Amino acid sequence: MNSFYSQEELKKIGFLSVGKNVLISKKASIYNPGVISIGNNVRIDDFCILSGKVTIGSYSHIAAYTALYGGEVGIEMYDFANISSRTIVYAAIDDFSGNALMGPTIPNQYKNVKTGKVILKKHVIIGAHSIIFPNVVIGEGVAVGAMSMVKESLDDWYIYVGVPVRKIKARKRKIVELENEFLKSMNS
Amino acid sequence: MNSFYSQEELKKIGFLSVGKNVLISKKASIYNPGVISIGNNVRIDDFCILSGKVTIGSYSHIAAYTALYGGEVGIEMYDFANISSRTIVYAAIDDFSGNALMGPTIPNQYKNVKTGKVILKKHVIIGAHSIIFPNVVIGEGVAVGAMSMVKESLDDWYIYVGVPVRKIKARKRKIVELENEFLKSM
Amino acid sequence: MNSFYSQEELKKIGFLSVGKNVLISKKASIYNPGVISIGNNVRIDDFCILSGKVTIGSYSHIAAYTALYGGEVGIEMYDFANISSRTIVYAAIDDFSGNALMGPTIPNQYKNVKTGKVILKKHVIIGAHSIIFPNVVIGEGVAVGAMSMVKESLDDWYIYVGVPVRKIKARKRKIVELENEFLKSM
Ligand SMILES: C[C@H](O)CC(=O)SCCNC(=O)CCNC(=O)[C@H](O)C(C)(C)COP(=O)(O)OP(=O)(O)OC[C@H]1O[C@@H](n2cnc3c(N)ncnc32)[C@H](O)[C@@H]1OP(=O)(O)O
Ligand SMILES: C[C@H](O)CC(=O)SCCNC(=O)CCNC(=O)[C@H](O)C(C)(C)COP(=O)(O)OP(=O)(O)OC[C@H]1O[C@@H](n2cnc3c(N)ncnc32)[C@H](O)[C@@H]1OP(=O)(O)O
Ligand SMILES: C[C@H](O)CC(=O)SCCNC(=O)CCNC(=O)[C@H](O)C(C)(C)COP(=O)(O)OP(=O)(O)OC[C@H]1O[C@@H](n2cnc3c(N)ncnc32)[C@H](O)[C@@H]1OP(=O)(O)O
Ligand SMILES: Cc1cn([C@H]2C[C@H](O)[C@@H](COP(=O)(O)OP(=O)(O)O)O2)c(=O)[nH]c1=O
Ligand SMILES: Cc1cn([C@H]2C[C@H](O)[C@@H](COP(=O)(O)OP(=O)(O)O)O2)c(=O)[nH]c1=O
Ligand SMILES: Cc1cn([C@H]2C[C@H](O)[C@@H](COP(=O)(O)OP(=O)(O)O)O2)c(=O)[nH]c1=O
Ligand SMILES: [Cl-]
Repeated sequence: MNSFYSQEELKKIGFLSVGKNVLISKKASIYNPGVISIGNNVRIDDFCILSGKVTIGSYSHIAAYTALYGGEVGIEMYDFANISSRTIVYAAIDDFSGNALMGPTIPNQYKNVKTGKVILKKHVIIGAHSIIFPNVVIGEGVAVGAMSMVKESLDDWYIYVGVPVRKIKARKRKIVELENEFLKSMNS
Repeated sequence: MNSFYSQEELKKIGFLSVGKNVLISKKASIYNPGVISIGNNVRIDDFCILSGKVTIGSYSHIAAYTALYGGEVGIEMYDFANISSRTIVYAAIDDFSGNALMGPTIPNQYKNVKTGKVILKKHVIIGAHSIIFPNVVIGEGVAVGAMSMVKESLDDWYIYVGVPVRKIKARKRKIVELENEFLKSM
Repeated sequence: MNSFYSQEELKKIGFLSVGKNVLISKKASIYNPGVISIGNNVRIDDFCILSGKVTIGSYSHIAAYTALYGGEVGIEMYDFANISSRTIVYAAIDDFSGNALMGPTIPNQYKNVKTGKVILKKHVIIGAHSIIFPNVVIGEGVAVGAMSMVKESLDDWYIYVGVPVRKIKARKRKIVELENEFLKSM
């Protein structure tokens, strides 16, 4: 079986924009579709939450249980980015230091929210069960491993692991040759 | 949108007690609501599970995917405590040692269940993707970092991290002033 | 309350095979039930996903949020195996090296998918918030701790923790006696 919205159901959601061959589980939660833009060949699985400003490009899988909280500043994924199961991307988070009250039950003047656009560049893969914090640019071709925590931007074409992550090895660039091949074969 | 019960449907759930401005997701699961008590100004998000004896105070967010397994002994949160997404708090867990059988498919006499009330004191924050095991007090103003695991009671006003957690620095107590200031305004 | 199908409805899913005393949440997702078999005395909780080929024996709990992505090669659990909440078992994953494109939006010829059957032998327990990767045999009686990642087969009767896992101590085998004692009683 599958849990995906039909094309009929999709156009009734009211995305700021949505492309072709978009498969979106009826069991995901989509909050504020008015600020959510999605390209072509995108699949979003059961129990995902997309909230606030989120922009997804094309050829991207958001695997089950993944939450994207784009808030006002937004989360943006470029083409060929993918996010494995049970990841959270936060574009805003509370201050844990004890210098501020916390969370949605408390008015803003008492909090100290850190917020900043989160960008996943082309070919980024986030491994399962990871967390990405606000104001983070995940550079082009970065892979982060399973159970990763990323609090700061990550330099392009490396593999990172750990809590918080550290750089462990280069990511190979062959995938860019494969991208160009795949795309060329779609044009001719 | 929003996925929350109206005041009207909340009253119909049959909670032991429920305050005002309580926003519970329709995509949460609530089992045994008659032993669940929720104070005022509480938000419980999609895909949470509250099961068995659970008591939440006021000014508390239980973020999405979080499971509170209160059992008979209970989990209690005090005011201004908050739990980030994908946390589990267990009040009962099976013995992993190899000395017992395990889980809800096996009769009690064969299992060796560790159980004890769990309490999150005032101003506790539990970071995302964390697990709290039974019979523990998360002390007043403690912050536990993301992806951490707690098996013992935690001393007040520290920040802890890791699996299992260790203490890394004091929690600032400015939030106490902020609490007083806020409530006054109220 | 509880969320399970009645045995009446269980029959209308179309599992390859499904035993008695099987409690499957209505809030779990089951994909390709035709290649799923389940034994007796099994409980699968809310927000689980069972996808592709998955064979579960008897006296097993698959706790809330757990996903079992069996693909074509399959995941198999033997009797008395249990999986705690928020675990993922993968029978197929993409190559992260940069030598291949990845995931379901891309044709197979550009990918380099690692696939291989995952087997949890009798008495295996997997701790919460864990990840098991393809082509892994988790040996009889193995316990894996919470928040652990397993990429290789694990030796029988040991306890493993960490990311990726390391062996820490032997598992006690009193359970083998308990199983014998319990089966008699029936
Ligand atoms: C979205 C699309 O649909 C795709 C999918 O969903 S695929 C399904 C999801 N898949 C995953 O999440 C896979 C994640 N894979 C990993 O984490 C892999 O371990 C990895 C690619 C990051 C590294 O693997 P590999 O390159 O084989 O490196 P390996 O030799 O195993 O480990 C190198 C070092 O990192 C450590 N390490 C590896 N993975 C780690 C992790 N996730 N966290 C912490 N440490 C890790 C090892 O301990 C080792 O340290 P040492 O050098 O100090 O001994
Ligand atoms: C519920 C309400 O709605 C609120 C929300 O939901 S907010 C969204 C959820 N937010 C979160 O989960 C944030 C969690 N934050 C963290 O884990 C932060 O890292 C932290 C607050 C624990 C510590 O941050 P900070 O004080 O800036 O410490 P930092 O300098 O990064 O690290 C100190 C040490 O801890 C380590 N560390 C930090 N966080 C860690 C973690 N989560 N696990 C393990 N180690 C950690 C660092 O490696 C460093 O170790 P070293 O001194 O040995 O090098
Ligand atoms: C499905 C059925 O319904 C059953 C259930 O759902 S039960 C609910 C879910 N329960 C769980 O997930 C429980 C998981 N339990 C654990 O992870 C336990 O820590 C454990 C059983 C693996 C080990 O506990 P114990 O044997 O008491 O060992 P302990 O002394 O605490 O730790 C030994 C070493 O391992 C480390 N360690 C323990 N657990 C760890 C873990 N999960 N990850 C990494 N390190 C761990 C300790 O730091 C210590 O390290 P050191 O030797 O370097 O100091
Ligand atoms: C994980 C998942 C699968 N499915 C469906 C559609 C998928 O084609 C099918 C099996 O998917 P999956 O287990 O993701 O395997 P693959 O995509 O590698 O074949 O089940 C859903 O509808 N929603 C989900 O969240
Ligand atoms: C995450 C989440 C949001 N929502 C709704 C109510 C929220 O006001 C809105 C967005 O919430 P959220 O994404 O948490 O951001 P914020 O806390 O800044 O509002 O969508 C739910 O109903 N359930 C949920 O689980
Ligand atoms: C966790 C969970 C519980 N329940 C219901 C049925 C269970 O008998 C009841 C209590 O479950 P739980 O809180 O897991 O504890 P126990 O081991 O005592 O069963 O809640 C569900 O229906 N689905 C779920 O996912
Ligand atoms: Cl989850």
